Amino acid sequence: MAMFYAHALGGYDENLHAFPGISSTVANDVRKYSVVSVYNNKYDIVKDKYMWCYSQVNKRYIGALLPMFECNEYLQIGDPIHDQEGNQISIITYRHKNYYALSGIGYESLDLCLEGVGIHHHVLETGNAVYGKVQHDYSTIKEKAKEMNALSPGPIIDYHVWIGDCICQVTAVDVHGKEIMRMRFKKGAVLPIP
Amino acid sequence: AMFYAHALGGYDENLHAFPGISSTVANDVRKYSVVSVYNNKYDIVKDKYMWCYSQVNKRYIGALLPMFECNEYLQIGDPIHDQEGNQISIITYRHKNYYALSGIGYESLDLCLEGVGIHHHVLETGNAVYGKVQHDYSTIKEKAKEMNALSPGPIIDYHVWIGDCICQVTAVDVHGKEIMRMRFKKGAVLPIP
Repeated sequence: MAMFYAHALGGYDENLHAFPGISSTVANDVRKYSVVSVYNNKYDIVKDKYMWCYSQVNKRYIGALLPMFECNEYLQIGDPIHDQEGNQISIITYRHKNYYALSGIGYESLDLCLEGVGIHHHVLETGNAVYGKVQHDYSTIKEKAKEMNALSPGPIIDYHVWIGDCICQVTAVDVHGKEIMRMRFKKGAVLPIP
Repeated sequence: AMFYAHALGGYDENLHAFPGISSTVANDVRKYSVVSVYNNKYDIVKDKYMWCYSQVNKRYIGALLPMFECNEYLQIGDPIHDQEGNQISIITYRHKNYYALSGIGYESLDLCLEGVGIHHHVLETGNAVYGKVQHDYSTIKEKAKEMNALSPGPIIDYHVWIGDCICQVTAVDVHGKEIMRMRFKKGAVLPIP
């Protein structure tokens, strides 16, 4: 039978499959579920909105956009999540108010070696723009970008994850704050609340 | 609305930039299901995309774009219209009879290329990736075990892996050790130059 261990309960195992918050003997594609069950309750997966979840274990960052389901009850880390036939497919990992992540093989992802670099997570305000390590309104960011355009790029020292209601982005900056890289994931999402 | 091809020397730093295009507008091309080129309508392909990129002035601009199928040969710079006759893009990249529709598309990667290279690969179906290589699953698993011992250095190269059900980008150090990976959960093809 498939086994699932929560990183938050010390369950990371380098020889198992790793997903945000989970080490598992199986690699389940959780994109295909529209409903899940936990204990005696069934819950619907939210359409078109996701949760950016991540764990950091052994100087390794594992982050991804995961499906989430709505549940007004409090569920605890490690509680088994089942499909409609009663097979276990995941465990409870992360929560945002009444939303719970379904961790496994999910949507867009970021994996990082954390040697020599940091990583930071931000809620991106709707209508804000991003440059490098900051968000602000479009006019302020436009002026910020002009100021930094002149700088010569140096090596990346930090990543910044920007989780917005209609787009998710990751930027990387050098020691002067110049933007060295940007990836865009065309999905809206929320971050977990610890 | 103006559209200029990077391949024809049309890059303009003060205009909107997309793979192969500088434009006075930023069109969201995800919304079109039909386009027209000259007097002919073509259907956008569902659930398969084209990774297109241009590199202009030490800046890399790459993205997954919608594409349409057209048996006739279309040339770079030819106008692409919507069904109401408004120009929305220009012909940029092609893969056999698939043509990219460039503008604001799907998942994207923008990079400063000073000090680093970037390389593009067709990911074979069923293959896995580590760092700068693809291979079958078991060989990649052994590759990762070997490389796991090396200490990570600074990123020197990015590798773009374009597959039939997934696209990935890795960043590697001088040994080929994998420093970073991003995954885009879409299938795609690369342009044929």
